[PDB]
Amino acid sequence: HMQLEEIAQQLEEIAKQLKKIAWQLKKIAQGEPSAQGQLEEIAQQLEEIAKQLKKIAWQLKKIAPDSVQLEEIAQQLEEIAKQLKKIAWQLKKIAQTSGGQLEEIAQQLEEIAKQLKKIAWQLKKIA
Repeated sequence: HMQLEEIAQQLEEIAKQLKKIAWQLKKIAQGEPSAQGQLEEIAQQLEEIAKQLKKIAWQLKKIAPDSVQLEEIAQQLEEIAKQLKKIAWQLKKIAQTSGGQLEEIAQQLEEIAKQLKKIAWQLKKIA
């Protein structure tokens, strides 16, 4: 039950990161008339994702188990990583006035997607 505790802790940290990024995106949207709506939607999406990650972390904390549950979990993380990649790409397109910050945020999101995919894989290896 060691890395599962560790995995859940990493997931809690990532949820916090996603909340901070959602706030950042709202602030950017205040100063971008041409994409504000889109950015606000994305921030909402991110806040919802943070909630799901918190839920998942909770579940991991309890199971730390059954190869069944863990399998179902690492599946969800792969889907969330895909969603984050899509968000990173839309932020990339939006970036193309103050869009350097948007590029950096998308980069953070793609790295978070990578960390999530790796966590899914370490889960499946645990399973």
